Amino acid sequence: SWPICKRNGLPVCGETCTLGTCSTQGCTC
Repeated sequence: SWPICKRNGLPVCGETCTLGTCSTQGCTC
């Protein structure tokens, strides 16, 4: 959910991607 990041559609990643991709491996903006 760019900018916000979400794995299964929930606030679990706790991060904000600014390049169209979460900093982690498994989450989806």
